[PDB]
Amino acid sequence: LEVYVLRLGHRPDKRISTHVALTARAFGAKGIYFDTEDKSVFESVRDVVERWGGDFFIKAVSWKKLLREFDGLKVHLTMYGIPLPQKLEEIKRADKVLVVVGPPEVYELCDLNISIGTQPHSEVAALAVFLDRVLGKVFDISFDDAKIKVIPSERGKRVVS
Amino acid sequence: LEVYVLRLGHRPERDKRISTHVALTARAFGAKGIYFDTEDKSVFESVRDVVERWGGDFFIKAVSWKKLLREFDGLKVHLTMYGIPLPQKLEEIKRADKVLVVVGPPEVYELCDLNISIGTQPHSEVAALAVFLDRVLGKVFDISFDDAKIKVIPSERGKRVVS
Repeated sequence: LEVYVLRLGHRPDKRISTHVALTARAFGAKGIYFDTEDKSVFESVRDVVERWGGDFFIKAVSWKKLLREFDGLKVHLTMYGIPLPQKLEEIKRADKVLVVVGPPEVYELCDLNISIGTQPHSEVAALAVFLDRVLGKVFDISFDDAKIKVIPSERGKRVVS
Repeated sequence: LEVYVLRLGHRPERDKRISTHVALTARAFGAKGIYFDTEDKSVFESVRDVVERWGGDFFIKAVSWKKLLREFDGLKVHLTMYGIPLPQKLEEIKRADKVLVVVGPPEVYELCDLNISIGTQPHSEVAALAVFLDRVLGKVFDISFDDAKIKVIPSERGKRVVS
């Protein structure tokens, strides 16, 4: 099961968008699609892939085009949607998932509209929980490519280069 | 298990959106309230507006961060990528009765009882917070306020709301 993120609606939003993309990466996503660059965010994210490893991508595309040709299950994280645990078994059954995080037709074009509780909060939080429950990787993730690794400790900041 | 957040390092010129995200995540996922090492009247009004309308008694208040740590009556948990993976400390955390989780000065690492990582890659303090509260409290899908002026009713394709 491969997961991809669609980031709709960014507007120069520079710090939340990088947060979304680095969350996507940290949590097991293969890459992230944007409905507009913005070269600040693209660089920030490309810097981390280089220092910290792997081949997570980030690229601008036509968001409606992407939603229309993918190619696997399409999921929209929205406060107004169906709680995740109700659809999880069906989401896990997919081979490829496009998860969309923010436009009326997004609700129509996506296969499922899913909520991470029904309170207002963060698309960064919504995504963190989705990918944690869906991929189960955040704790096991590492990259052999990496030039900076963390080794966990009780109260230090231990890094390998 | 009641959980408080302490948000360190907010810069009014910069951090308004993320700090609002952090606070609202604290509330959505079951934390009792959040402390900031500085007001920021503007972020506080956003949060308070949300509590007024969406319900409950989640607070936001400014403190001196050192004083609050030094005199927090419970387990102080600091969320950092340099920390011990939450799975190894999770039962210890859950056994406590009050938890202060710290989201971002080196003395923090010495002042907190535990330093905890949500994975060892750089991501987001909102994401770290989200996953922490979801695993620790397990409340995000069960949380609702009967006293609320506004409530969402989940739908397959729509935006439905009781007011």
